[PDB]
Amino acid sequence: GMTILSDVAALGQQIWLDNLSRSLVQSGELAQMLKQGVCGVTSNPAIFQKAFAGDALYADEVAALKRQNLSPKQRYETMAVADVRAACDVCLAEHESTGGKTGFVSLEVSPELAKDAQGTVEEARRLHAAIARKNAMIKVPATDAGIDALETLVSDGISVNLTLLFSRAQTLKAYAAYARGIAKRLAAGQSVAHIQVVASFFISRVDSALDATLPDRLKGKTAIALAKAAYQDWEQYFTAPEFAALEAQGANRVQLLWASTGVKNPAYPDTLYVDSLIGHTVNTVPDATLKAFIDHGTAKATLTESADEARARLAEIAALGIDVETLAARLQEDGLKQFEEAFEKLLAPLV
Repeated sequence: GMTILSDVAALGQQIWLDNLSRSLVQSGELAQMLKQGVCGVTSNPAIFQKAFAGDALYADEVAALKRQNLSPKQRYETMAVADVRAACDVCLAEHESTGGKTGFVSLEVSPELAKDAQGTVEEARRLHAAIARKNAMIKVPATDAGIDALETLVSDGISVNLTLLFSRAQTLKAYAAYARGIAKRLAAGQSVAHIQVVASFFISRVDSALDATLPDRLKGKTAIALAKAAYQDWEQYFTAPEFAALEAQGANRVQLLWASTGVKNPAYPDTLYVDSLIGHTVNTVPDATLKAFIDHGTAKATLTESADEARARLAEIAALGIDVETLAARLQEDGLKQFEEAFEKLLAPLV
């Protein structure tokens, strides 16, 4: 039942909605979710492509924007920034209630910038200013250029959702970049207590890539094992003396955020990823997964259970010749291609 969302919050995990649309906000639905256990919102170019194609409330906005001398990208951005502003306004009471720890809405930069650190910084600063809300996160792919950009954006005081993580090594690089940006602010006498960063680590796409060729005892296990090991890495990094010296001065830890948590194989229960990954974390879920979890999910502190088994599974994955770092790079590049495809699909009707 609905109170499962509050049970998960008491275990220290925020549940966010991995969807956004003009009608979700205008209907009052988002505001009602925010009073009842949903604590934030994520978007991406695929989410916007589907919303723009299906939500009747965009039609008048598109017609208005087609009367102006605007590029397709600026028409899209005007639409998306408006949705994000409106959602931020709905989420603001929640965000302020926790001292700025919850109640975020994320907007992703253009996929074409993913390997361009400077261009990413420029666009992220611009979108942060355009939204003009303290509870907006700019969503940046965790390429090497994205991690360069993360350090700069943190040093500029901007909250960031670093996305398309599939690698424990790349996640640790992101933490180090974050810490460098925080240290820069502290050395400049600037505030850090408002800066929030999440590391969005993708789940289902790992199992989708591997399961058809894995031995039986590993099918449907790899993504969860990677996430469990990533969380162990997180505990170790953020409790170490180096980060503790920053946290003592007001820095916030990065938090892991489980994304791609809709189940994609009907051989697995639809609540598998949400149920299995609860532990200072976030899980962003599509509508149908939120539905399923409310109906028949389980709230238990599962993320840290049986870490020994997670390690043994990852050792067997390596024994089989699956290099999870090679896999992560491929999945990140595939995800960027796919987001670019979705973005080009959404731009075409805006010409």
